[PDB]
Amino acid sequence: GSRVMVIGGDGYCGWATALHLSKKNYEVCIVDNLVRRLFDHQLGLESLTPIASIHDRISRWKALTGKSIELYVGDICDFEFLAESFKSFEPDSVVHFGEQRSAPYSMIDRSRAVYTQHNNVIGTLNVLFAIKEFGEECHLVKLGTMGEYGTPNIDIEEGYITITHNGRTDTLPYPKQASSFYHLSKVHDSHNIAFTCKAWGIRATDLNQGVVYGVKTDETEMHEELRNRLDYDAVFGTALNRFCVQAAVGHPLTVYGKGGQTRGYLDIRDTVQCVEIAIANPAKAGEFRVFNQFTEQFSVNELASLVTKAGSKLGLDVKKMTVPNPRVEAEEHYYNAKHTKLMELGLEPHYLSDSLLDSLLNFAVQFKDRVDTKQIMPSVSWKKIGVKTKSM
Amino acid sequence: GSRVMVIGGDGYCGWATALHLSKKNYEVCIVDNLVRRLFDHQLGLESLTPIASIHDRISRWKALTGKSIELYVGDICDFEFLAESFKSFEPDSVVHFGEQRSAPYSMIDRSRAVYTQHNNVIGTLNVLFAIKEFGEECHLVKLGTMGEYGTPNIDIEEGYITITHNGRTDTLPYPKQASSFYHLSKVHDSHNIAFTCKAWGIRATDLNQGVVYGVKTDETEMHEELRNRLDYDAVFGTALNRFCVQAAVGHPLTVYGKGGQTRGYLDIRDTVQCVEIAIANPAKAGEFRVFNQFTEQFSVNELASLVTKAGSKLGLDVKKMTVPNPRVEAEEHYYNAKHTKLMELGLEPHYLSDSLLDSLLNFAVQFKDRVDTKQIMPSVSWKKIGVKTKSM
Ligand SMILES: NC(=O)c1ccc[n+]([C@@H]2O[C@H](COP(=O)([O-])OP(=O)(O)OC[C@H]3O[C@@H](n4cnc5c(N)ncnc54)[C@H](O)[C@@H]3O)[C@@H](O)[C@H]2O)c1
Ligand SMILES: NC(=O)c1ccc[n+]([C@@H]2O[C@H](COP(=O)([O-])OP(=O)(O)OC[C@H]3O[C@@H](n4cnc5c(N)ncnc54)[C@H](O)[C@@H]3O)[C@@H](O)[C@H]2O)c1
Ligand SMILES: O=c1ccn([C@@H]2O[C@H](COP(=O)(O)OP(=O)(O)O[C@H]3O[C@H](CO)[C@@H](O)[C@H](O)[C@H]3O)[C@@H](O)[C@H]2O)c(=O)[nH]1
Ligand SMILES: O=c1ccn([C@@H]2O[C@H](COP(=O)(O)OP(=O)(O)O[C@H]3O[C@H](CO)[C@@H](O)[C@H](O)[C@H]3O)[C@@H](O)[C@H]2O)c(=O)[nH]1
Repeated sequence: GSRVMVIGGDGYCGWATALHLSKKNYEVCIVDNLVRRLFDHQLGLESLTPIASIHDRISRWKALTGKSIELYVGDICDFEFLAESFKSFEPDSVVHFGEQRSAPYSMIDRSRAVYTQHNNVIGTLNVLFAIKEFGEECHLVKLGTMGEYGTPNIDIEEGYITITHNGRTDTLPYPKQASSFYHLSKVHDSHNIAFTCKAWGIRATDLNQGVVYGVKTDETEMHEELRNRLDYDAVFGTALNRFCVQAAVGHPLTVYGKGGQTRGYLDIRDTVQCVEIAIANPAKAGEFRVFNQFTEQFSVNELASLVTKAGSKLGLDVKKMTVPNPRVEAEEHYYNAKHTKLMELGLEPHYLSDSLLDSLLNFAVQFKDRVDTKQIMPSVSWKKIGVKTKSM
Repeated sequence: GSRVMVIGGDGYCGWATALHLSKKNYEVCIVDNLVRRLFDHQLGLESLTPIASIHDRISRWKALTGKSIELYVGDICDFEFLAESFKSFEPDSVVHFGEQRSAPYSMIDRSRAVYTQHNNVIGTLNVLFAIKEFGEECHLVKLGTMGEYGTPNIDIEEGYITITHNGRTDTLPYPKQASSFYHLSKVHDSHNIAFTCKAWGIRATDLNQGVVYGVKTDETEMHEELRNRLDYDAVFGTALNRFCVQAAVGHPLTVYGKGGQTRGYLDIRDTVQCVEIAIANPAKAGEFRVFNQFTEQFSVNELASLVTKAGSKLGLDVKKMTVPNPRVEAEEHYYNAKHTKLMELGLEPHYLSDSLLDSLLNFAVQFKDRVDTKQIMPSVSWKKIGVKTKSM
């Protein structure tokens, strides 16, 4: 074999997924413009883990396993490039990870908010048109986000909700309430994809994924050149990974505001398993499936406590600090999100464990010398965003 | 005064609104790149009514009344131009009509679908950033669309719905189900604006307007150079206006599919009244108001019957025809949309009448010689849309 095009395959979730699918005997290609690497240079950021070039990564996988992952380097907003890549590779499934995914990045200034929405929304439209024109039976596996739902006072469902209003009943798309220009772009993508499923018969699965944690997967650990990236800065780093690096270097854990912000989380090992399950059990023609892709819910305060306890077993004397919240969001809220569809399809989750935290903390300790502590604290305000292009 | 910037003020709703606000003693400017006129040239379309240039329109208003409407000609996706215009004029309210508004146009080909979403979504983001940066208390009056809601099996509310789910209650944004790339772009705009109201304290009113009919308003009838446009082609023309022109030239009324498609409608005289009411009674800081802006619901079959009856009084022997539907939409559906907010603020509606139809039909008869009958039938298919840029 089945052929899979992994858009955004040089990135954190995409690289792990591309190797996993190749190991599982799918024919794989990666489509990526490598702009994520340019943003690191522009903002003065760097991965905790040293990573190899995409060309060296692919060459190493071939040297170890004999399998060749094809590479197409270009911007999916350039339709000529996307169309040529689709016609060259002929995918049966497309996994779309190729978007600007950082909420803080989308809030840096007007230019970055506009870039986020243009890049994300137009790139996704181009993918839909390429599938329609060149391979209409191709299944689109799209990375959405649990952030599309916001934090309502009712249970969050997997994409749809059956409502009885004024004596009539209907099943409708779940109301969306995004809290950054990045999260909004995903809501726009999901609405666009749903329309094309109905109008054109597209088959698609929206994976509304929770926050991912971890750096190791079976394939990326096979050789140092296959190593994945691990972000810890305040722009691309996410909560748990950030807390583990902070603990390792002796920085107090950065709890934003009250710390009651609750979200779904999952191990990167489960990201790759879930994508494979969605590919192996495809949506039907005209169907827009929505899966809430996470394994456990945690508040920021709960994460801080877990990291503190794991850190104590390693002699790190972890401390916590309250950072005035750079974001506009609820710091105490109801949260009960449903997640059963992937489990019904066979997901065997790796729940957060003492073993995982010990391994991740030891990993951060091993590379603590590479950590730029100046990038730990957040400097991007949701309220103070302006129009001048900022230089960090 | 009070200062109002009318983005899209050379267009059908915008020109009528700009003159009305100027007559009502607001200081007005028009911001428009005139691209709508370019699309007419590119597609081979023309207004039923001959219209003057925007410069001659403004000069005539000044010659008649002594009032000067300021003009800024540029693309609001060019932030330097938008920012300079905002700083020059200093608006207290911004009315945003400046978007690609045709559903068929958005479905012509990939390039037009992408242009629609980029132009509309990025232009609106630029307006939000200009308000935040240069005049944070400025009230945004945005034209959304009744099409954002689609045709659910439950009553349609004015933007929000209170739901009880699994024993908890909350008031949430109403689920959106758009049916063209144009309608989707409005859903994206509404979600973006709602976020900025919460994050930045923006004051905004989304006017989800129904289909507009008519060509005359008090101000545009004061001199021939002030005349508004009246579209009848299958790309920019809308149902009632199209049926009146068809009746006048002897073309059978073009009912798409079964004809049970039901929508809200309103007279252009009410469009201008509603915008003025929203400006005179502004949203509060941080509030995202949503008004369903229409006065009556009609199915396409009902419109066809009304035009046939009015046409009989003028000796036109109106016929009807069933056209295989170019669109993907429900042709028989429940429809009960709420519309009380504008009435509570004082709206005095001009309900569809025998008098209005007689006047509109007589108007079409007066200019029947200008009608290009080759543009009456639809040639844009929702299902057959492709990637090659089409020449019409
Ligand atoms: N990291 C997480 O915690 C997390 C959690 C939930 C969902 N996801 C989702 O998974 C996806 C991937 O996230 P990630 O953390 O791997 O991001 P990443 O930034 O590491 O990877 C994205 C990749 O896409 C590429 N890309 C971006 N725009 C492109 C374009 N126009 N053309 C071609 N390539 C382009 C980038 O160069 C990069 O290699 C995103 O949709 C993200 O929202 C990630
Ligand atoms: N016509 C209707 O029946 C109807 C019904 C409901 C809602 N509306 C809404 O009202 C608004 C105006 O509709 P209309 O019928 O007057 O359209 P129109 O096409 O006659 O007017 C739009 C105007 O906006 C200008 N414009 C477009 N993109 C621009 C840009 N990037 N920069 C500057 N100017 C730009 C165009 O040149 C044009 O003069 C739209 O939001 C539309 O969806 C119209
Ligand atoms: O040091 C930190 C970092 C984050 N937070 C809070 O933790 C929550 C999660 O934030 P973060 O881990 O930064 O994730 P998101 O910004 O939600 O984004 C990530 O997780 C989303 C899951 O929906 C994906 O959509 C995005 O692409 C991905 O970047 C938020 O309430 C933050 O304010 C803290 O309190 N302290
Ligand atoms: O000759 C015709 C034209 C239209 N229709 C049907 O009538 C309905 C209304 O279509 P139309 O009048 O073309 O309006 P919309 O495409 O809905 O768009 C207009 O009205 C919307 C109101 O929401 C605005 O958002 C848009 O900007 C504006 O172009 C639809 O079901 C059409 O398929 C026919 O049956 N015959």
